[PDB]
Amino acid sequence: SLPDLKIEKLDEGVYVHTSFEEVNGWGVVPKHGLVVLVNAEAYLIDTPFTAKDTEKLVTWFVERGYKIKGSISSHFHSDSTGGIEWLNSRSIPTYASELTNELLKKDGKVQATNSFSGVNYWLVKNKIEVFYPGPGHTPDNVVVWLPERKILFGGCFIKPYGLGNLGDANIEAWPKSAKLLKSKYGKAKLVVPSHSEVGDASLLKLTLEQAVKGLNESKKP
Ligand SMILES: [Zn+2]
Ligand SMILES: [Zn+2]
Repeated sequence: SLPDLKIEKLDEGVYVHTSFEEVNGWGVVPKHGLVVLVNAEAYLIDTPFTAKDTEKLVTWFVERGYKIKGSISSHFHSDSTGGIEWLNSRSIPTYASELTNELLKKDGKVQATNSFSGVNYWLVKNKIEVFYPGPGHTPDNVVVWLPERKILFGGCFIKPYGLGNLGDANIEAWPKSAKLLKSKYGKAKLVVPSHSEVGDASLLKLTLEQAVKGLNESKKP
């Protein structure tokens, strides 16, 4: 019996949703995403794991008078995408990069209904930006930047104390990608990782340090 979905205000117009999965060897691990409010419209930044929690999340906001306009998933793993099918069934627009949609299909999963490509993509002009730093945690990982509040949702790319699951990682590229991200978002006020506490821009430096070490470990026997 997993802990309940949490929904907590992070800043004006920005909520963190936390859902939970059992990870063998690690206990119950939180997954953080966002909900971003633009006027009367809400956007899910990552879905919870399940259709059920995705519904709870949508219903919490719709009951309060917001209209769910879209979700964007930061990478293909289930902790970002598990609710896509349910959203698609409710005709709620779902977004992922072209590469994320490829890796969803390869993994045997339901795709987002809308895709995009390129280093920079506006989900909502001047409000919600998607940036591709390069491969790291996965080949497709993107981050989401909220310019007005200087909030960066780093997803499973931001890994200040350890890299986590390396199964789908590109460890050769992660340090370059992390250097690029650090160079680009140094004025972030809040940096939101998937699997640890909210911090500030220092999480970009710590992620780079972890990526560098990870690549070194990979070259041992
Ligand atoms: Zn992942
Ligand atoms: Zn993850």
